[PDB]
Amino acid sequence: CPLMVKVLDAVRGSPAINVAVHVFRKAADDTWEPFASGKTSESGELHGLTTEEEFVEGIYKVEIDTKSYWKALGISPFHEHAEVVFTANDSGPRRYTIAALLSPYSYSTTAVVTNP
Amino acid sequence: CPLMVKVLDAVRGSPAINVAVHVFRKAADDTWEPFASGKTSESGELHGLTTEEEFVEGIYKVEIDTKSYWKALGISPFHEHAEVVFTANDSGPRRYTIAALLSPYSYSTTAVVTN
Amino acid sequence: CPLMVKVLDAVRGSPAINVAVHVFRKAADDTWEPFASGKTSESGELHGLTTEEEFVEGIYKVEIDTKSYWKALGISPFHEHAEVVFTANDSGPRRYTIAALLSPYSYSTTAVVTNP
Amino acid sequence: CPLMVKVLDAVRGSPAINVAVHVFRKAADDTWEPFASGKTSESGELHGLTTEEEFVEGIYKVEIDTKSYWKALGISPFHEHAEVVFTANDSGPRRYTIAALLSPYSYSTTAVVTN
Ligand SMILES: C=CC(=O)Nc1cccc(/C=C/c2cc(C)c(O)c(C)c2)c1
Ligand SMILES: C=CC(=O)Nc1cccc(/C=C/c2cc(C)c(O)c(C)c2)c1
Repeated sequence: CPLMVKVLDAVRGSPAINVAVHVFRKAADDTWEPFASGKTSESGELHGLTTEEEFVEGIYKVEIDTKSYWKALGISPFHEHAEVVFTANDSGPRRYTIAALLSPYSYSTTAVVTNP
Repeated sequence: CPLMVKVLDAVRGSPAINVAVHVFRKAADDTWEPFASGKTSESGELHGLTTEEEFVEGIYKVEIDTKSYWKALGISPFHEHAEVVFTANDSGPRRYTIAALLSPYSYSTTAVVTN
Repeated sequence: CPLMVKVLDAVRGSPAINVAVHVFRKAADDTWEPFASGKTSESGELHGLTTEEEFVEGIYKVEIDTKSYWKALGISPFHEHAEVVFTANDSGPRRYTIAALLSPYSYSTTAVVTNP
Repeated sequence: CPLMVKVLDAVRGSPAINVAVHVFRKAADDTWEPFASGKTSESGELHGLTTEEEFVEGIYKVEIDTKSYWKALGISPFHEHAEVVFTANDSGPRRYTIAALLSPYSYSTTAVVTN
């Protein structure tokens, strides 16, 4: 998959399961168009969002719905979501892993970008 | 003030100086309206964004222009910016510090909310 | 594997490859005994450190040699290493992933603990 | 002072208060000798650890007793402590802040080194 999302829970020491993720792409008119969405698995991973054909150059936003996640575990968290915004594929196709590590009042995010 | 932003650089081990920061408040129509902005100081801090009177409950977005920061240092970064979106709630503590720790391909953010 | 180590590079947006890792276990006399060691692969991962038989209860230290890593890439880093110290297997066998995300003056570490 | 420690809590969004911190200096025989210690303040900070005269170049270890912190809050943590080991170098800036951001199964640490 050219775009994968991995989410971990820093309170539990576990994958963050059933986390909703929405991906948008910036359009020519500067609006954020819905691009793909899904939920993390029991491993904290979300694959199958897009294809190399569909995943063209652009500015992408990966919105991780952390508030909804924490509001199931009895924690009232600080953030509404964690948003990751980046230019993709502008030197040709790459594979992207967007990883996030969640706490109620904090998160960490990183990217792993590989050239197939 | 009731809102402060602190930005640190994980590559150089220092404050992130002269970083542009824009704060937006979510309007009734679900658009982001400009609220406050500035550039971080030599200590990586931006104070004076708002007052207690203006900083009412609501959803706020703090956008940190990380891409320009890295580019000015001659380093190629991943993100367009770092986004921190949160609800201000009067039931909680009264002073909010949004802190961010920057790397070219990663960032960490936390909130320190005190009375 | 009951003990895995994953290391990422926050400057490059890549796995951190060829990172030396030394694992110690606290002995009855309170000294740190060498337990296992290895290097991260091209995926940033180190598997094969131990077996479920060998990986008994104890206090373990996972030392990630971050300074040696950064001193190959032309960065003089801040830390000597990143050390992760934890009690393992004290409610029976678990599988542990120790993950670290490295920058020259900072690191993040987390654990993912699963019950097979 | 030349050495400060700041500790934050990522679960509660606040300073980590009353956390024990021990600082060690590496001796010639490769053992860790006690150097300074204290407990973080209400602002999560520990100042007054050393002076410029005593804080010579060398390898130092800052051990943060995270396990006791979490246990006092009734939360089960992963780590025994958080360790930060570094070399003090006179060629670099003169003031070192060791910051740590704590969660039960994770921590982040950074160094802010300034003049
Ligand atoms: C409210 C004051 C305040 O936070 N002061 C201060 C001084 C030094 C560091 C910091 C914040 C540090 C920080 C440190 C780490 C390791 C992080 O991952 C993040 C997101 C932030 C704050
Ligand atoms: C149980 C195996 C497992 O979690 N493997 C795995 C695979 C890929 C990434 C990771 C961890 C990523 C990560 C991501 C961030 C933002 C971090 O601050 C830290 C410390 C780690 C772990």
